[PDB]
Amino acid sequence: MIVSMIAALANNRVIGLDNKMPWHLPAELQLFKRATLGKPIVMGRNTFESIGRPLPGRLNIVLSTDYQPEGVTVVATLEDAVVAAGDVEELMIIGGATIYNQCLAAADRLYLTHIELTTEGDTWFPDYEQYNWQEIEHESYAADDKNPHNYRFSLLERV
Repeated sequence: MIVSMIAALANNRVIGLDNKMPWHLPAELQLFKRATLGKPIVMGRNTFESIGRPLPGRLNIVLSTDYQPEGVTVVATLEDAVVAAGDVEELMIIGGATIYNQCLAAADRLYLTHIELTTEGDTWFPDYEQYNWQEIEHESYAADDKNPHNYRFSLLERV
């Protein structure tokens, strides 16, 4: 099975400020939807509670005993996530920061929406530049009426 991580990042890896993403870019959710639909998604407790429900069309897996949200798979490790996902090609790690940090070393792919934006931050996507990657693909998007920034989607594969 391929282990992938998916995130939206400003310049220099910023992903959070004061416990939220500090930008408007509704397009990221479209890209997120396309990249994740029909796949297992793996997320931290905080991330699941932020979303406030399991996402339809995906196997929702939460990393975390008594924690028993209705109809959601809970596991304690990434390896456990892989076992619970079964015989599929790819598992999608959707955050948050702690999960990203812990799983980077096991990631085959990164699905990154680079938002062209310099922002204050207190939380970063892990420094993946410490490893070697090829870009399988990219898509560049112009800012528009709803998305005030330019952004580029990139799929990196580990080498």
